[PDB]
Amino acid sequence: GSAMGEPDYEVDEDIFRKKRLTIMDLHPGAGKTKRILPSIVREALKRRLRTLILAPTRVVAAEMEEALRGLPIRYQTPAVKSDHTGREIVDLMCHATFTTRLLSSTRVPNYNLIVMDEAHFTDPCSVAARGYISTRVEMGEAAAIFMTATPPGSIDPFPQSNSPIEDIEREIPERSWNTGFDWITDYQGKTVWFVPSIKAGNDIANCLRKSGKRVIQLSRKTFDTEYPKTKLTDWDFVVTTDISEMGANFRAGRVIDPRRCLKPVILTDGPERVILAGPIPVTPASAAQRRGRIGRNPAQEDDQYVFSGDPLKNDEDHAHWTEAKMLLDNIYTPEGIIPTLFGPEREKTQAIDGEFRLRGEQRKTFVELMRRGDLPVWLSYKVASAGISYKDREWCFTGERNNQILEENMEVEIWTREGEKKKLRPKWLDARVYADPMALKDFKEFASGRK
RNA sequence: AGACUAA
Ligand SMILES: Nc1ncnc2c1ncn2[C@@H]1O[C@H](COP(=O)(O)OP(=O)(O)O)[C@@H](O)[C@H]1O
Ligand code: VO4
Ligand SMILES: [Mn+2]
Repeated sequence: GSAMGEPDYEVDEDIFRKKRLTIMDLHPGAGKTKRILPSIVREALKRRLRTLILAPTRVVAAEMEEALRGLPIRYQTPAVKSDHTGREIVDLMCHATFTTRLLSSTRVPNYNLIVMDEAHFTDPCSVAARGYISTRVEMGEAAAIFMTATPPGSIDPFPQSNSPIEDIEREIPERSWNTGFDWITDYQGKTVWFVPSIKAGNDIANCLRKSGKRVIQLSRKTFDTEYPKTKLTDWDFVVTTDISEMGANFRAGRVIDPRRCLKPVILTDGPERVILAGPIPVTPASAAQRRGRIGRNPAQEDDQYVFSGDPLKNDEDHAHWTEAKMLLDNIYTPEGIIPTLFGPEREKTQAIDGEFRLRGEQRKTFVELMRRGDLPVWLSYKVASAGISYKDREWCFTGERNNQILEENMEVEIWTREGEKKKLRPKWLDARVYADPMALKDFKEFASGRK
């Protein structure tokens, strides 16, 4: 037993059994990361199990570190700076870090136990990592624990919370506003506002600042500096991307959730390409997770969740399902077996097994294009599978006329490393490298030979 | 778009 806050002294023997995969689907705020996880880690340490803990984002990693503080854990994330003795048997890293490791030259430790927090995360690297882990368990090589308040098949956006939540539907602004949304700024407590993009976040945060509001912006780009400010400091608004969707303990009073996102989609209407579709409704799991950032405190009884619109359950056209298979078809167990996807996530797209398997140098290029090139999975796969090497940028210029990239209505031109001026006209189109202007600048650098 | 940055 335990009291609130402290880890249970009793841990089920059942969960460490090779061949066992445990899904702990407790409601948000139940204590999965900060009470249950420490109990498992302590017990795995006593059993001398080679253990891996996986967080979706640096936010969840930072929450884990607070709960696991004092235990011999090797943190493999820039969210946590720590003395690594080298003799730790517990590793902690992000989901995508682990998939990256699985795809790279270096060998992953043969973990006896794997704990994945937020095991519903639909990031393609996360789905791929789940495929590998469930294959290790089936092979009797590991035991695994998948922790998630919203496991695959979840459709309720309003699950159980520690404290009552007032759910309110109102219109929520997507951009700056000058009038009409007084309810946003008249509110007394602390607000977490989810935004579909960093750009949209900048706009909104700007707008609240000129209303005398103390605003912390949170994203991949501002995490290191801004996250501790949400902990140790007092603030009015956190304007945040999905970096904060899971795990975060903001101690806030209100969530604002427009329930919108931009989604990458692979088109098959003609030549295959990726577009950024939307804004479209988030999935019920995301709406549930975002709402779950409040009503976490039993002593604080009038938390608010202000939302707009219904969520959308169907995400079969999202690129991540295909991209997860592209990654997984190129990961191998030490026995030589290619993993299959985690059970519940099979047949999300109708993809022939092993149809994304790349040969030799092609697999190395694929990885290079993602890790060094910063290119999406799909584009990286298209380039790699065509037999192009990482440094060969000719594909960026040899597409059909319809592939010409435009910026401010002008045909984008590239000056190459050799001083050639070429029109940017890639053989494969992925809107993720050209839609946002900063993404396009990066892709111009890539096409130039400067990455 | 968002997330990841390890060995
Ligand atoms: N640093 C902290 N100080 C005080 N209370 C906290 C802190 N972090 C989390 N809590 C509380 O402890 C409970 C468990 O949190 P957590 O383990 O993150 O839940 P879960 O991961 O299952 O959503 C939550 O209700 C939260 O309000
Ligand atoms: O189950 V949670 O750590 O996303 O509140
Ligand atoms: Mn958690």
